[PDB]
Amino acid sequence: CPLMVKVLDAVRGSPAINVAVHVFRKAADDTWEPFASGKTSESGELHGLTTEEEFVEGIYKVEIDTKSYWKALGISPFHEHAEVVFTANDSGPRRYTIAALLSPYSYSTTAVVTN
Amino acid sequence: CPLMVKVLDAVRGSPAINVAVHVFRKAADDTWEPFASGKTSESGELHGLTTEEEFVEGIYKVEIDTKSYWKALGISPFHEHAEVVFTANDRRYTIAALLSPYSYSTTAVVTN
Amino acid sequence: CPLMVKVLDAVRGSPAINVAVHVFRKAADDTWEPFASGKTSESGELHGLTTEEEFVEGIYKVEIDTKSYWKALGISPFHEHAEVVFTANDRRYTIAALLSPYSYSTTAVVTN
Amino acid sequence: CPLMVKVLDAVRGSPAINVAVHVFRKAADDTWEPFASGKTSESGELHGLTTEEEFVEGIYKVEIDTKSYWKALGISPFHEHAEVVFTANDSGPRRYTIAALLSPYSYSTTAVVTN
Ligand SMILES: O=C(O)CCON=C1c2ccccc2-c2ccccc21
Ligand SMILES: O=C(O)CCON=C1c2ccccc2-c2ccccc21
Repeated sequence: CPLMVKVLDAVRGSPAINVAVHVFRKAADDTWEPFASGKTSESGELHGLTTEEEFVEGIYKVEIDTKSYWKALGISPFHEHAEVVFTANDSGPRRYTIAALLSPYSYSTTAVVTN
Repeated sequence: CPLMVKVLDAVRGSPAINVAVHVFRKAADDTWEPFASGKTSESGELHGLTTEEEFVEGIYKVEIDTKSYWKALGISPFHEHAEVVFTANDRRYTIAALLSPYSYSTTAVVTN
Repeated sequence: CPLMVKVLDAVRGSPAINVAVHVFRKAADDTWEPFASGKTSESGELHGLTTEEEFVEGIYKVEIDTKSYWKALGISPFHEHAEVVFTANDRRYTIAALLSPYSYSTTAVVTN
Repeated sequence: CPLMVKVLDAVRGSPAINVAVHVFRKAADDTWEPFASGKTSESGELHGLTTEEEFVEGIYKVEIDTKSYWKALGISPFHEHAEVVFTANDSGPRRYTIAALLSPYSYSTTAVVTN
């Protein structure tokens, strides 16, 4: 699995479950084409977005729908979503984990990239 | 000054200086219209982006050119940039970003 | 003002006000001697902890009473406190802390 | 495994490997008794510190030896170590993961607690 997303909730100290994630790839004409989407599981993970074959070099945007997450918990958060944008596979295939840690007015995101 | 940006460098423990920041407002057609831009000062801050008159309710995007920052330091970064997207609803907004090569955090400090 | 503390609340997007902070210096016997303390202001800051004369090289601990902060808000936190331990080596040190109930980050901004 | 530690390196975007971790428990006489120790693996994880039986209620300190980590990489970091202090198991047994994300002048730590 070359692209995985892991999301944690900093208020509850738990996985962030049922978080919607939309992945896009920057096209030849410079716009963002839909690439993959899904929702985090009970462990706050999202696997199976793509395949090695499909996940070619390019600029990708991983959009994490943080607002919908907080709103469903009664919280009115600051951000609309958390967007993570990166060049992938430009030195050959790598495995990427995009981790996000969420609070209503703050988030962090870290990439763990392995070869 | 209704909107301020503060950027920090977590490798060096310092303000991130000369970091380009572009702000956009979302238009009725769902595109991002350029709104404000500048480069962070010696204190890692960018003030004077707007005025209260100009900064009406709406969805804004603040794009922080983190890639160029790291490149200038000779360090290979992960992200193309850091994007911060939020609705301005009617005080003073401080968007802060703490930068590392493969990680960043962003926090909104909203005050009167 | 060689040592400043800044505390932020990541749930509310605000300075963390009235947060008690205790600073200690490590003594020759490896114990922590009380050094400075105060409570954060309305801007989440604590200034005037020391002077340059007093703030000699050595290992310091800054303890931030995060548990009491959350309790006062009716929120159940994880940590007993946030501890920040570092060697002062000879400028101006700003210890910043971003607080959430089950998470915190701390950053040193060291400048001239 | 009721207590696990996971450490990531924010400069390299990788697990933080061979990080020394020392765990202490606050004693009856108010001092910190050694409780467990170990080092993170190639995945940046440390399992097997304790057992359910041994990990009774108490105040614990997880000390992460961040300085030694950075120094071994040629970096002179700000902090001596990252200390995480918490009451454990005071509402019955829980599983705790103490995650730390490291940069030379900054770190964050998050607890994920499951029942
Ligand atoms: O600061 C950020 O955004 C990153 C902070 O996330 N911490 C991460 C974390 C926390 C608890 C349990 C597992 C993981 C994990 C696994 C793989 C990759 C990253 C992380
Ligand atoms: O980790 C994050 O995203 C938050 C970390 O930022 N720390 C902040 C910080 C650090 C040093 C000096 C001044 C400030 C500041 C001012 C206004 C608002 C936020 C912050």
